[PDB]
Amino acid sequence: VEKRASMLLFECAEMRVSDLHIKVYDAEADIYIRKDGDMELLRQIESNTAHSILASLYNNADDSDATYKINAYQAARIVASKSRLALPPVIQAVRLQFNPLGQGGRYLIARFLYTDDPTRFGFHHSHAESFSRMRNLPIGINIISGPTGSGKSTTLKNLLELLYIEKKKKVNIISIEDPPEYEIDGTAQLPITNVETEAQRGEEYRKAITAALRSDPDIIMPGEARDAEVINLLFTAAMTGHQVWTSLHANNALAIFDRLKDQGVDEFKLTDPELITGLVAQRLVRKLCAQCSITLTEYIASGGGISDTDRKIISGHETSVRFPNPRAKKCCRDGYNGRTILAEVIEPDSKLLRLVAEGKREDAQHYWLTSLHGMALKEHAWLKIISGEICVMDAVNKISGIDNITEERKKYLFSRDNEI
Amino acid sequence: VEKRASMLLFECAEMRVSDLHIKVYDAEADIYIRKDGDMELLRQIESNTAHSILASLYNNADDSDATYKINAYQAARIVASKSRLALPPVIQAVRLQFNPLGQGGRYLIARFLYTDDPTRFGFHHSHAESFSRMRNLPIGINIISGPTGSGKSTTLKNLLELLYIEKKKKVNIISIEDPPEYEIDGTAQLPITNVETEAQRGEEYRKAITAALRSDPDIIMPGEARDAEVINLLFTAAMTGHQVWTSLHANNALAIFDRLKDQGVDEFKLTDPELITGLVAQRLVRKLCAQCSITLTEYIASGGGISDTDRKIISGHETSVRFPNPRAKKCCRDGYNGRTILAEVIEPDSKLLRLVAEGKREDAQHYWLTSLHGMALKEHAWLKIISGEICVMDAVNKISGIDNITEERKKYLFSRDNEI
Ligand SMILES: Nc1ncnc2c1ncn2[C@@H]1O[C@H](COP(=O)(O)OP(=O)(O)O)[C@@H](O)[C@H]1O
Ligand SMILES: Nc1ncnc2c1ncn2[C@@H]1O[C@H](COP(=O)(O)OP(=O)(O)O)[C@@H](O)[C@H]1O
Ligand SMILES: [Mg+2]
Ligand SMILES: [Mg+2]
Ligand SMILES: [Zn+2]
Ligand SMILES: [Zn+2]
Repeated sequence: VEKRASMLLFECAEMRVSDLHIKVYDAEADIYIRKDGDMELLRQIESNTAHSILASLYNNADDSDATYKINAYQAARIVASKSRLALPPVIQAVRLQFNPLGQGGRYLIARFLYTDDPTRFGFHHSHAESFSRMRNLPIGINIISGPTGSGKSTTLKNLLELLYIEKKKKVNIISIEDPPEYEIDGTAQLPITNVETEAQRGEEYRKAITAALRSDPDIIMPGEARDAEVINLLFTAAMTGHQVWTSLHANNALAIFDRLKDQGVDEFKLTDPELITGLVAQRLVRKLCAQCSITLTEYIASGGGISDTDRKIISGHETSVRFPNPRAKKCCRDGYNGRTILAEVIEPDSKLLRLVAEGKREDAQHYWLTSLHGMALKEHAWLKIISGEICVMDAVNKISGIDNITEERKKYLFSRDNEI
Repeated sequence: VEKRASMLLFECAEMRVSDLHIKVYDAEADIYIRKDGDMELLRQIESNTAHSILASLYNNADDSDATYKINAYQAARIVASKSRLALPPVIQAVRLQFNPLGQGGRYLIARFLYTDDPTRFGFHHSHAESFSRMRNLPIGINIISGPTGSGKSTTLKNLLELLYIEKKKKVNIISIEDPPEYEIDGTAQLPITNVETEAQRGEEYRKAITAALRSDPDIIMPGEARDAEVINLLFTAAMTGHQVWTSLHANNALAIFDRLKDQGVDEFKLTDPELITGLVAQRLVRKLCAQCSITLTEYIASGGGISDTDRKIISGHETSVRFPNPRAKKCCRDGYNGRTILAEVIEPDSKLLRLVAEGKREDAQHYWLTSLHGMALKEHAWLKIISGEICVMDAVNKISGIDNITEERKKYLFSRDNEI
């Protein structure tokens, strides 16, 4: 049934969910949507209809042949206005993955791609100053780290839009992205055209990187650093006299070096402070509605209670924190509004990189937090909890270790933010 | 349309731009030129005409077959008086790169090659004395480092012209260059003739290097050190009893060793101070017009303002600095005249190389700046800012870290230059 798939994709585009999960059991099938990170239950339908939608989704993709069969792992992709019937204009590509599930069941996951105040998107002012400092530098490599849900592409787009204006259009910027999802002024995104099979995608990505290096690159923005060859090419370009802005998957701002050593980057490449200009780690959390703004007493009287760690976090400022209001008001659909970025930005020095390269993780963290006046993800999350922008539960679900901050550090951060 | 291409190349030769960029969108195409490093907007035309010029440029190259197709990365080269119709005599070769850009768009970059007081080309007198000292030495390897825009080939040409006169024509000099772009007296440039495909160019370069080594080389000037095999051959020739002058791509004068270790040079080759005779890092900046010479007060009254870091740099000498005059006077076309070299020259010792090999970057830099009386790029840029030759904005765009110089170092440099 193509009509059911059309309405399902229309609903997914209208509510702007990220990924769509369909689990088909022997009796009934469940539909889940990943909207703003959290997963919600959309609908529950019969198994035969869901099997029909899954077959229609697989048959309409660009992976024709290797027909739809149960108990098989199958990957596919649907391109808008290119793959048979048309798609909503907000969606460019849908990546489909089919997994077996039990006996007589299926598991489909569709990852949608969307076409889609400039100074701060929830950043701290220290992060903005650090961003300006790294934008002023003409030579170096910058790595943006975080999960797939965080706003890395938007951050890079905004940084390059600011940098193009700041340079008075006297510099050339070249970006390499396999999907040209975000339009950036004066950047000339280079797509990957002859992708062919999935195994040949990396070779064409390397070819695009080398072609961009044979150009006048100056500033380079690859979409993602995935394998060792692309990272080696980027590090070679960084020691040549080019500026590189890249995205990486990592758990921490200081854990970027672990990923680079996993890929194969040598120690003398990571030792230079002039090369590795900046490291950014990002997470996205939900912003509480500023109009409802119920307090801790109202949340306790309504129902529910906080745990011991949440109480320990709250204990510094009781009345300053706010909690979500599930009253279904007209101002907020669910009370969670949009989303904010919690981030940490590090500008390395010689001593910090020497401490990192020697394996002294605790010493390097102490040097960054004390001598360099740094701020981690947990401290920014605690500050946003105290300010009342976000809830404690979402922060402790996204970031761990908020309760481990000492009282002296909390007082120092509060005094530093109140003085400025 | 071949006529439009002919006038475009005539304009590019007449204004002597370095590279030419053409970006073709769905509606209109933009033409950019890289003149004196900065990029300027030449013209805006329609998409069909620009596509016609791009097709005519690709078809007239030496890469016939593999016809001009959209969404494909294509490399080509045009040789003057050899590739079908003739070219201006000032241009030898034009390297063409074609990249996809969006849907129904293209991106062409053409890199022109040109045919093209002897003691200083903007150098400091310490750099001239160091150059004389390295020219007097009969055995060693010298590496010139910098970006592709800096004047490395001209510096090597001038150094070899001075050295041939200083040696009273009692020595043999052999140079290896793939383009024989610069004519040097008594040097006998060896070109690469049977280049065939682009992948076979390195093998013929190695063959030319080995043929030059089978000659009486004495002093050798390869065009560029690109791969590990050529660098290994040059290091083998340096330990044999030959003098090597080479060009390398690097970010810093002391960062040459990082590139050499990346290529595969062992530690005992880099430890010897008698082998690595000198290291030079070069940048090119724009020279302010000496006739207009407006001050800081005139620049402030005309419009615009300097930032906090620029004010911190200026604060030592307010009236000594000068700013560009955009009055469109008859003496200067744009107020930026020609270009000057900001460079750093290091003559290594045993202790400095031992500190570099042990990974002590800060200790090696301190030893070079204090014990060896060295001068970095930032200090030379600051001295040229104070003298009034160049503007602070161009220097801070080209070189970072000018504001990090301490007041004691600034006073020491000013007193040292005023005493001599
Ligand atoms: N303040 C915000 N900052 C970043 N992203 C936001 C923000 N608010 C909403 N979003 C949404 O987060 C989503 C994910 O960001 P994205 O640019 O796609 O990064 P990534 O490529 O790593 O997934 C975006 O679609 C964006 O619309
Ligand atoms: N004082 C100067 N020193 C060096 N180059 C200069 C100077 N003034 C103008 N130029 C120009 O800089 C351009 C680049 O120098 P070049 O010899 O080509 O080095 P490279 O081979 O690394 O590009 C030259 O074409 C030269 O005409
Ligand atoms: Mg992304
Ligand atoms: Mg050269
Ligand atoms: Zn509300
Ligand atoms: Zn003038």
